[PDB]
Amino acid sequence: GSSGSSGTGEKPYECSICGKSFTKKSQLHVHQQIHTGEKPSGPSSG
Ligand SMILES: [Zn+2]
Repeated sequence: GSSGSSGTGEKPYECSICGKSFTKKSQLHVHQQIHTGEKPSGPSSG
């Protein structure tokens, strides 16, 4: 978070991966795609 305009009511749809926000659910759905690369898992499970 940040110290400034806290406690306002950011868009109803806010990404958790990056932290972006979207006023249209759909937008978020498609956006999430952008996060189809970086993975928390290092080694490829067998
Ligand atoms: Zn995101």
